[PDB]
Parts: sequence; C-alpha cells; structure tokens
Amino acid sequence: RQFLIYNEDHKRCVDAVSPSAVQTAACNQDAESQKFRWVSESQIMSVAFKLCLGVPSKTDWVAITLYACDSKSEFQKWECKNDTLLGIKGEDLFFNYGNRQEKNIMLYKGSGLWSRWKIYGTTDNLCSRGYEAMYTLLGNANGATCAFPFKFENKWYADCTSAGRSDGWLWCGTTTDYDTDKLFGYCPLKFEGSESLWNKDPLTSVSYQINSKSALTWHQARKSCQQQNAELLSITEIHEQTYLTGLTSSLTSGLWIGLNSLSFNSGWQWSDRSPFRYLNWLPGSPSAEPGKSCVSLNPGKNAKWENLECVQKLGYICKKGNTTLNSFVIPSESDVPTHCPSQWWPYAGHCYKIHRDEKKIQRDALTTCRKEGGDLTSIHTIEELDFIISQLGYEPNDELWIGLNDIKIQMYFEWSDGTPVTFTKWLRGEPSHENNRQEDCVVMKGKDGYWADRGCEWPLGYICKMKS
Repeated sequence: RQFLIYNEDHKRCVDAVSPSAVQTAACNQDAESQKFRWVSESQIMSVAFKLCLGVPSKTDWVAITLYACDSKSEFQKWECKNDTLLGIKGEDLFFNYGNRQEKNIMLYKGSGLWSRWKIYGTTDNLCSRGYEAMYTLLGNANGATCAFPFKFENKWYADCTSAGRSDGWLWCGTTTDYDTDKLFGYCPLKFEGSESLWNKDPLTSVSYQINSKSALTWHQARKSCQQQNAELLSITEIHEQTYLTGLTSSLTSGLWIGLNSLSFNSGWQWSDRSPFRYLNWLPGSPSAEPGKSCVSLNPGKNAKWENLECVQKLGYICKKGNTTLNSFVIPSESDVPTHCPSQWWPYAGHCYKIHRDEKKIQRDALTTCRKEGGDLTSIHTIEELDFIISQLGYEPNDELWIGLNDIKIQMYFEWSDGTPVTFTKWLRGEPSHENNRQEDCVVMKGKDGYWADRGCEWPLGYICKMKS
C-alpha cells in the first residue's frame, strides 16, 4: 500500500532527505526515502523516517517537512481536491513542487501542474490507495489496531515486521511505544505460516478463523474479516454448525458471527448475503428488545446463538472460501417461449398465479398447487420477488402461503418444490418463534412482499408456480 509521490510535469518523485528537507529526485522505486503511505484518514508518513509530512502553519509559501506523527495536528492533515491536487485540510493551500532555490517542497495557493500529484506507476491520485485500520490477530492486545509508527528495541517500524522473531511471523505494536506498553499482535497479512491461522474444513474446503482472544465490536469484527478477504461466519448447513460446534467446544465466551438485523426494512440476515435458512437460536433468542441487533455464537452453551448489542466487545469468527460440495439437485432450465393456462402469468419460464378463492392451511394450499400442475412458489432472486409483488395482483395487506418450510427438519428451511434455497427476504422481526411450534411455514406479506414464518395450521391465500 506504499507508494511514490510523482509529479508528471517534472517526471520526478518526492524524496525525503532529512526531517528538515523534503525534495524531489528521479523516481527510484527501490529507494526507501521516496516511499510514503497513509497512516490515518489524513496523514502521510515517510516510510524511511517514520515521520509525517506537515507544514509549520496554514500559510502561503511555507516549507513542507517531516513532523512527528500526531492525529490532532491540523498541520499534517491532507486531502485530495480536484483530482491530482493534494491540499492541507480545510484550506485552499496545496502540496507544491517548490523551486530550485529552496529545493524543498512547499505549501502554496497555486493549483497548476506543479501542485498536481499522482501515485507513481498509476494514473490515479493519492487518496486512491487510502488508509484502513488493521486489526491484530492473537497477541496480547485483544485485537487492537496497529499503531504506525511503533518503537521496538529503540528502532522505529513503519509497517508490520518479523523483527525480534525467528519464526518469521508479521506483527506490529498496538501503541506507538511497544518497548514500554508491550502490547502487540500479528498482522492480517500473508507470510509463511499465515494459513495456520485458519482451520480448513476437509469436507467443504471452506476456511474458518476463531478469534477468541480478541474483544471487538460487531463492526470492528466484520472489518477484520473483510480485510482478510473474508467475512463474518455464516452458518448455512447442519454440517457447518456441527463443524463449528466442534471447533469451539473448549471456549466459553461469546464470538461474533455475521447474523444481524441492522437493515431496518428487513429481518435477520447474513453479512455475507448468504440466505438465512438455518436457525440455531439459544432459548430466549431472538429477543425482541430493540437494541440487540448483532448475533453471537455461545461456545460454552453448545454453539447456539443469541442477539446482543452490537457494541459489546467479544471475539469473532471469520469465514473464507467456496464449498466444493455440489448440491443434490440443480433447478431445471426454463423454456423461453412459455405458454400459460388462463389467469396464469409467466416469468422466467414458469407460470404463476395467486389463489384467494378459498383460504387453505399450508398443506391443502400445497396440494391444490400440485393438482394444478405446480407447487407453492419458490423464489430465488430479488427480480423474481419483484415480479410476484408487481404482476400478479399482489396487494400490500395480503398474507399468502409460499413454499418455504421446515417440515422435514425443523430450523432448516427448504422449498417444497425441492429447489435449493438461494435467497431469503425476511420481514422486519422475522423469522421468529420457531421455539413455539414444531413446523414453520412461510408467508409473503406486507408492501414489499417480505417473508414471515408462522404456524402452518392457518387458512390463507397462496401463490402457485407451475413447471416448465
């Protein structure tokens, strides 16, 4: 994420010569003095010197030099303007080439070519590479973010290091003076041994990372997974729950997983957009108390789930990988010219119709769909859900049976027509109260056609979808 700062007009690059001299030289990508990187939302640090570029004051024609990095100093905060302009934050003054008299780099009112900078090698500005907090793994800092620069054995370190360690793992101090506070962690980056931080499941090849020594909020936890090209754990199959129950059987403190109700207009959902089709709540969850929108896996209570306040500082599980297990059935393709019986309307090779003639409990409804040559409808895309609520005479106060249910295995929803569950859109507060029955059927209700699970023993209208 390092870079050289490059001036196209001069075809030359910024070079740090001393804490009191920042100049330019020929663009040498192997010269550390010309290497720079963001270390916060607004500061840019010299890799060679571990000091941030700054100005003595927000005033015209002053020298830009290296200062001790400081998150509160208005005089080291930078931002990109126009495109290639790099300006001190809050004022129309700009990182400028200077002149052969100073040789130094200068702050200046002028927005010409001498004030316009892009990342060497690239054609995009400096804010394109940007800065992200980097949460540590294992270590004693409980997952705190790296602090750049940091002091280790009276030496300063610009990025993560394998110094003071013969195993070669990459670490960082989480306060600037590691020699004093002694707080560290391992960096979420590739190195020989990096992968032994993951448990790969031999059945599916999906990888899992159990961060039980950490205390992050839900949102912090999610960002630590995302920066590892992963995401918070989704639990989509009976097997996956079981593998994870095994992996955490020795733990007791809760661990964040990706299940949340943060979107207002809908209900429970996985942060990786997996369908929410396998349920494993602890008794008394999900609780309806309004602050508890993020879900934790409780390894000390058999790896069942509970929703908590998203600000609690727990451990977390990340999940990386695509499963090798093919599904048993794949949906059969459609037939682009589809003819439909009377009062049935096509979409994507299937005909649909809403029944409200006489309400039936879910089983009688499903029976009537099959006497008519189809089933209770399955839904696999938001496009398909939009078709149903738009083109079939659907009304916002409707409550209609669809094919989702867990009559085979409770807590595991399947489509009555046997197609895989690729997509779920739960109503706000749904699904709920599977603990109060043994069969969960699923209706479509509300202005948006979102789904609620309920008891199957209830007379309702229903939606049928025939075959191709």
